[PDB]
Amino acid sequence: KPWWEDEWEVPRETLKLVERLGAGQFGEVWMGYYNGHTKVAVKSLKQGSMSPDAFLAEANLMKQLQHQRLVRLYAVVTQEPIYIITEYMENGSLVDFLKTPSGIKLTINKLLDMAAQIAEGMAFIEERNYIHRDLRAANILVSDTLSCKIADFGLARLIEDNEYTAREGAKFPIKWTAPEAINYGTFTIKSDVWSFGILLTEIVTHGRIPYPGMTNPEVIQNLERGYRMVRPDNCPEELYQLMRLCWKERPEDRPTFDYLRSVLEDFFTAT
Ligand SMILES: Cc1cccc(Cl)c1Nc1nc2ccc(N3CCN[C@@H](C)C3)cc2n2cncc12
Repeated sequence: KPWWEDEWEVPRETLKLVERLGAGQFGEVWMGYYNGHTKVAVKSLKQGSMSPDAFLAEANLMKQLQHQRLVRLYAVVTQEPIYIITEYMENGSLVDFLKTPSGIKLTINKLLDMAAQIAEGMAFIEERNYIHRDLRAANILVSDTLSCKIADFGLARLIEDNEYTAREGAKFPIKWTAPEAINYGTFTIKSDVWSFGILLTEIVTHGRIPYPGMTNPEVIQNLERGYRMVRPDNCPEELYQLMRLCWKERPEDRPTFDYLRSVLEDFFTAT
């Protein structure tokens, strides 16, 4: 739909950037205000750094996937510099939150709580025929009420025919990404279920890196033997067995996101 007609397009005067949160090869991420009053987060694309079309394909995807457990597109400014304006998450990224004095003191109870909200997010992604493909603590954001939401939809995709096969010179974080996706580039909701498994190790160890003290060739080599990640320090056995289902060998055997959600919900009231 054209920019002079798109419900999401906002004139650039409505926006005021107050505090750079991040900078990288492709642009900055700011905290600012929409029409004076509403905290928003603003992503600006660095001109020249990659295609406006590719940068905006992210917003368009978020036009289709709206949910309370997913970070909400708030508006776009489709003239240069292009802006993606989304809903603002106060406690920032999960990987970072878990490390702060506030996060340090959270009981295992609340960690299960949190792990359940992230699965609810995914159950809706799964249900609408989308995949995430980049599911990891660094991509869960946390709200001023200590609730969580799936963020970053740069790699997310719609999937009528069950699979998305990626480019072939194409690399993904080895520790978070399922065997089949690393080996064939074939992704399914079941490869996200795998990363969810890794993500639960981040939640429980307060953000520490998966597979403590192993390189990536050690990690691939170990998985091929039939090994899985060594039990995290202070990891309830239920949690660990739950991660094991996420780490099953065949995609089809790995559990649904609705099943994970509910399992995590039982783990939580039990505490
Ligand atoms: C701007 C944008 C574009 C595309 C997709 C999303 Cl989910 C978002 N929203 C956010 N993107 C962020 C990207 C990075 C960071 N951080 C930079 C690295 N370190 C911490 C402080 C968070 C925070 C974001 N955010 C917060 N509240 C909302 C957001």
